[PDB]
Amino acid sequence: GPMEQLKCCSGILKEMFAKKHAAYAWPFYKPVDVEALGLHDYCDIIKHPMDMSTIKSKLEAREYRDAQEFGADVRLMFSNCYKYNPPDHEVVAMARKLQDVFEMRFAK
Repeated sequence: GPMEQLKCCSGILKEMFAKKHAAYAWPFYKPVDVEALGLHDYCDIIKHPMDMSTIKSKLEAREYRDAQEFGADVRLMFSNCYKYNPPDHEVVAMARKLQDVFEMRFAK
């Protein structure tokens, strides 16, 4: 049931945090720091920031009622990256790789 689906979601996120994917997942681990150099315009562009640690905290607080809700936040995280950065940016390529990891798990 929903309990089982959410346990699967936790396992997917755990894999996304794993050393195996760390070379391309690390930009997504923590909230974007809008005080860091270069990011002063982030909140002009991104209305709903999202990151893996926030998703983890929401799973722990049981905020997601089902897998679709969890997946929406994962996709929001990637979409923010695709919206904020130029398409040839290195972080966009890293997002695409981590999104592939996610989508193949989430589908199955």
